[PDB]
Amino acid sequence: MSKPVLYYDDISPPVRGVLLTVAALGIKDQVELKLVRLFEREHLLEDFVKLNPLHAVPVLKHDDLVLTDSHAIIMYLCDIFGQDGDFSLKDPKQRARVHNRLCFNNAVLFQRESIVMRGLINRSIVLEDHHLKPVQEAYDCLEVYLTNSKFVACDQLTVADFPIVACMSTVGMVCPLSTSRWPKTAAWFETMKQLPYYQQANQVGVDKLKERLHAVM
Amino acid sequence: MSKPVLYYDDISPPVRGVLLTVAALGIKDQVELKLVRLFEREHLLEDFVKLNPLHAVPVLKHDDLVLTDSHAIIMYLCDIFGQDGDFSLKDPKQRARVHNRLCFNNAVLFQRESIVMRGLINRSIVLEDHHLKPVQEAYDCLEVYLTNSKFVACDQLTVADFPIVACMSTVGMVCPLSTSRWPKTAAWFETMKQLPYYQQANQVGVDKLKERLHAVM
Ligand SMILES: O=c1cc(-c2ccc(O)c(O)c2)oc2cc(O)cc(O)c12
Ligand SMILES: O=c1cc(-c2ccc(O)c(O)c2)oc2cc(O)cc(O)c12
Ligand SMILES: N[C@@H](CCC(=O)N[C@@H](CS)C(=O)NCC(=O)O)C(=O)O
Ligand SMILES: N[C@@H](CCC(=O)N[C@@H](CS)C(=O)NCC(=O)O)C(=O)O
Ligand SMILES: [Ca+2]
Ligand SMILES: [Ca+2]
Ligand SMILES: [Ca+2]
Ligand SMILES: [Ca+2]
Ligand SMILES: [Ca+2]
Ligand SMILES: [Ca+2]
Ligand SMILES: [Ca+2]
Ligand SMILES: [Ca+2]
Repeated sequence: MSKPVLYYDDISPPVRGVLLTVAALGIKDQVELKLVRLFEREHLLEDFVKLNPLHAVPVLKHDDLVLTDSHAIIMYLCDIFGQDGDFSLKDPKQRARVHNRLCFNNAVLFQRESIVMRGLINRSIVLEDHHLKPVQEAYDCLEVYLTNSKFVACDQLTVADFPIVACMSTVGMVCPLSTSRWPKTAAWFETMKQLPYYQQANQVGVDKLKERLHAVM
Repeated sequence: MSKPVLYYDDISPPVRGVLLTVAALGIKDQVELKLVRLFEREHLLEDFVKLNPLHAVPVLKHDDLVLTDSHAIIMYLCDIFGQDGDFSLKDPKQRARVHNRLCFNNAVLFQRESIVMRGLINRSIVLEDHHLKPVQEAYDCLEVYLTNSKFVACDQLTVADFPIVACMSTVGMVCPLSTSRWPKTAAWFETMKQLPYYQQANQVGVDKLKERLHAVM
């Protein structure tokens, strides 16, 4: 009878990875949302900093549990809401396959794209090929993964596809996928855009960020 | 009867997080090691790149499972070797608490310290206060965590303490902990250095890196 509370701003790819997960698990009505707007600096308020000293979104509070990383939020939601469904992580090797690709997103893809995007928002940068090489190297890895399995972690859609597509749909606005160069990734990307919950859970926030990018450029 | 194989170089903090975990779980005799030496560029050999397109250590192979992130390796080893022991992740909230701090290491602490250390090794940088501010901000977060619990994830030692101490003992060589400024973290650090397996699993590799740092400086 205790509902997790997701502190969020959907311009954020980490947040949209969680929103995609919530919709895919069918648990929109079980997870309360609390908006923490980055542009208005609500993530720097004293209450939120006390909740998360990293002053970042997303955060999940569930009773006394406070999770402060989208990838930990996603695996936890899988454990308590998805054990007996298509997204289950009950099997140890399947859990590790999915966790391995969550780590790829958190430590590789998201790190490299947020350097580029944050720099454009804050105006540190104004786009040499040097900036996009790390992103393109991450695309190369993703292309290998999607050559060996149909989705990022295995032949079925898993929660690991959601943080990655949230990032891909963001950095794609400055480093677009070439179908000739990354054909498996381009086809996987088109497939994820056809998921019924993609528009509400990811595209809305992507559109907001695109507007901020066109204002800064 | 199938032994996981850890591809490793102990100069790496991610690798040493795993070596600490292996020793703490008491499974040194169950995990085979295969040396992949970074300085000699063994991580760029065709076989290793095929195994891991990120061309990085550590990698764990267990039958057909290939894990390519230390934090995924650590949780998997917990699942298959530590279910009924002091490091167990069977409980969903405990798993999420531990995973949350693994994410902090992978996405915050390790990211910020590897920028500084890689730059010193490759000679991109030669140490303004600008470089160490992100590390000190990560120390500030760690200090909050260790104010609220005795170890990084809860009041017991968990596998999340190991990747973090591996990083702390590395970046500490250029950004040392002040006991007056981060007292809980300094005391936690001294406590981890007293673990019986710390010298072999972490200090050996730290010493090797210290020598490379003094050669480049
Ligand atoms: O750290 C911030 C990060 C971002 C952000 C937004 C979209 C991305 O795809 C991304 O990788 C980062 O947007 C902000 C917007 C703000 O007003 C203040 C901030 O600190 C941030
Ligand atoms: O990427 C590399 C990273 C490192 C490394 C070593 C110690 C650290 O605490 C760290 O954060 C990174 O050492 C290398 C050493 C090499 O010879 C080649 C490399 O690519 C690397
Ligand atoms: N690894 C974290 C990253 C979270 C993160 O960096 N969020 C950004 C937005 S994309 C944020 O809230 N930044 C605000 C700040 O850094 O002050 C996760 O996946 O949750
Ligand atoms: N998030 C990864 C990071 C692994 C990583 O970056 N390893 C470095 C050494 S610390 C490496 O092997 N770098 C070689 C390269 O990038 O070519 C993990 O935790 O396993
Ligand atoms: Ca409601
Ligand atoms: Ca307003
Ligand atoms: Ca309040
Ligand atoms: Ca208050
Ligand atoms: Ca042996
Ligand atoms: Ca040699
Ligand atoms: Ca071979
Ligand atoms: Ca070969």
